Amino acid sequence: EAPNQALLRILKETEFKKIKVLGSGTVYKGLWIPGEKVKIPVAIKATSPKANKEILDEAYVMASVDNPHVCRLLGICLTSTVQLITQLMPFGCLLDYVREHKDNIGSQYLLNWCVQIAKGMNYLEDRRLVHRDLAARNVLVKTPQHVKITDFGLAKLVPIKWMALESILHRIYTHQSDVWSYGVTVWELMTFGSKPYDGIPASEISSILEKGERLPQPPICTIDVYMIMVKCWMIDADSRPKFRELIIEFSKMARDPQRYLVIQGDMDDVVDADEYL
Ligand SMILES: C=CC(=O)Nc1cc2c(Nc3ccc(F)c(Cl)c3)ncnc2cc1OCCCN1CCOCC1
Repeated sequence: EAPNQALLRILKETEFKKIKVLGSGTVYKGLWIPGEKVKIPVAIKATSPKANKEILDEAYVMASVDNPHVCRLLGICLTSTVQLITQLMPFGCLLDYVREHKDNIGSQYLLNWCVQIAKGMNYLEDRRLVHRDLAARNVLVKTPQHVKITDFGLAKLVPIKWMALESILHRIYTHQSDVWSYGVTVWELMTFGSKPYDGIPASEISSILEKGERLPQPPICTIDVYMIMVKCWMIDADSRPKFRELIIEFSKMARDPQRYLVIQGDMDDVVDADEYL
């Protein structure tokens, strides 16, 4: 019942200058220059009424969040096509980043990522927001020490292998069903990008989950870290941990990361979007 007094900035297409392509809708990269004497690295993500109705729903959610660990919208552009202008995350998504750098990611970085994602989801819970699509592919990286949650095409208030059981069976998505997807996300990071339930077809996922089976313990994980992941996968959603508790637990472990993760080897006027307020 709180008024979403967020702001939706409409941006002239002459304000930003595209440079290269990132993904193909198609995601682009460029610089947004607001008369402001400043350059901002951005990511600039045809007639289908539902394609616009969903794209603008994403822009609604991104514009209504503000947190160090949640990607925020800088604005939208209403030209021949609707564009979403967001903060440029130079290192891509965390899934690709954890796969390309398997042999240079240490326990401190892994546990720090778990804390930051739990902080991001804890903010979304403050905003009465259920993500419904938490995964390693949907967490972006601006620096190796700073990640944010993104991709709110599902967010409210199909990815079977990330959903809570109640979601797969009863279409029920709660803040606690995000905790389930969080545990799968941490599993992706602790396995350096392994596909969850690789092989097992999605037709049998809800059946093996009802049999009690979960994802195996990743090799680098002490039982302390894996216990937390297992707790995110209990059938009673209320027994699952809270994001505010996951922050506390993973932060305690980030104070001594080698005790809980056993890993072998432990332009001119440019401003960042996070300094443009
Ligand atoms: C199809 C792939 C793809 O889009 N990647 C990227 C997506 C980004 C993004 N997405 C987005 C999400 C939700 C939104 F609402 C909007 Cl508006 C945008 N936002 C910001 N920065 C991004 C940077 C990306 O790549 C970085 C280059 C690293 N690469 C090359 C070197 O190796 C490592 C990977």
